[PDB]
Amino acid sequence: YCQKWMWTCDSARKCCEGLVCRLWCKKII
Repeated sequence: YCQKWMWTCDSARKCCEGLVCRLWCKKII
């Protein structure tokens, strides 16, 4: 499964919905 909340995230990895792939899967609007 994609990167969950508070997970890692490269320059453009594959995170889950509701998350931002800015270094780390930031769970915020």
